[PDB]
Amino acid sequence: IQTKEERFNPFSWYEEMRNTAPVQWDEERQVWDVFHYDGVKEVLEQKNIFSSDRRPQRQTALGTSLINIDPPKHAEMRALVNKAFTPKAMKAWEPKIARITNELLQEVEHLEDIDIVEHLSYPLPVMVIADILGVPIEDQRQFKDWSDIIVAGPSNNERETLEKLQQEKMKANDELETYFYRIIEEKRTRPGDDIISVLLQAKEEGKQLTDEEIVGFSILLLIAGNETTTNLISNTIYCLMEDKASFERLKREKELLPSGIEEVLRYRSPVQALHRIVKEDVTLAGKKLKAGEHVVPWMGSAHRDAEYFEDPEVFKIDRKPNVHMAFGRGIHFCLGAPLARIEAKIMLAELIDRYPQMDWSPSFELKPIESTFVYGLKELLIRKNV
Ligand code: HEM
Ligand SMILES: C[C@]12C[C@H](O)[C@H]3[C@@H](CCC4=CC(=O)CC[C@@]43C)[C@@H]1CC[C@@H]2C(=O)CO
Repeated sequence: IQTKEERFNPFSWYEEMRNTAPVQWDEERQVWDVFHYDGVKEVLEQKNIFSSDRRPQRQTALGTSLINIDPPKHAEMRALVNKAFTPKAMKAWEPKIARITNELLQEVEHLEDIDIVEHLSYPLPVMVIADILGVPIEDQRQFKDWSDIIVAGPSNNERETLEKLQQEKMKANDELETYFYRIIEEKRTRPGDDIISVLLQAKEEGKQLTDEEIVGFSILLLIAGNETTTNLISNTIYCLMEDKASFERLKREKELLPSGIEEVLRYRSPVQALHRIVKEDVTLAGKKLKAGEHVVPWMGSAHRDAEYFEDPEVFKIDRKPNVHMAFGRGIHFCLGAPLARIEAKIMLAELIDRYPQMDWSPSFELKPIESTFVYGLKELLIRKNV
């Protein structure tokens, strides 16, 4: 067993491992775990040693996307989309984000008790991402189900359990792919002000990319639009409700909201760990990793490392410095980080401004997402207390 509460609070385990053997082979899971900050940093910076190429027996469109390719192909692909996602590119989206936020809040103005997740932190980012891709938000419910399947972790360690899930992932990949091949066809005919059109335009003009590659990137963004920022927002609310002294201070000092969001990214990171494959034999903190072995750098553990974060187990909305790796580190550093920060800020500032006396509803229950790829809650019932 591990109860819900232990699953959502892995930090005692991380600490134990950090202070004994921060690099260690786990026989059961067949991976090298990496728990200390310097190890996580080294694994993620050393792109030519710790590969992001995840080989399966048929590769997917997702397997050709940015997150799963090594240099020199990675730099070429990322080059085609970088300009579209800079901080300054994304400041253009602020007034859109603020309107979606207000529209969502208006829709539940009549409820005294609301689910932060279902009504606010989940819809806002998929509505943004559907506008960015140029796909219809009327398909939101398919998007969510496909995306939850893809990031889903198994309920047990049994094999008829894992193999059923693998199957359900392959089926979701297929349907996602065929969805986006249709979209592509539609856009070749009727382009729009979206990034699928923009990549088709770059393709017609002779940039080196396949239609499968456009599908793969579109899927990556879709899943990102369903499965990351939602948890940053919800987890922030969770942290502020857990520690009311932080919440009371934030309300007095609004300018601390960005710093507080960075301290959620550290303290309750939406992504706890990543995966790499050893390309060639390497020693990492005195351990000898072999070609072809898998490695799991735990950013969630690194973020609690005392050598880099004074009083690590303490949530400090004003924490400085805060050099966390919640978006990764190195060439695969999250493309969406500017968007995620601005979505989170705008939504959280408005929530806090409207409901300063908010607290857990009598119906609240801790329900962690069953996933190793994402870290968050499935629901978060709050009472407004107006
Ligand atoms: C708080 C929200 C988010 C968190 C915590 C997060 C986390 C991450 C992390 C840790 C990586 C590194 C992957 C690796 O090294 O293997 C990553 C990559 C990536 N993320 Fe995010 N993400 C978030 C939101 C977003 C959003 C909204 C987008 C949508 C544009 C996005 C798009 C991407 C892409 C396209 C990559 C691959 C970049 C590359 O390989 O060059 N992320 N993200
Ligand atoms: C889950 C995967 C890794 C990781 O989880 C991805 C996810 C797609 C959505 C996404 C957007 C981000 O900004 C952070 C990581 C992440 C949330 C990917 C879908 C297939 C991939 C794998 O399954 C590799 O095994």
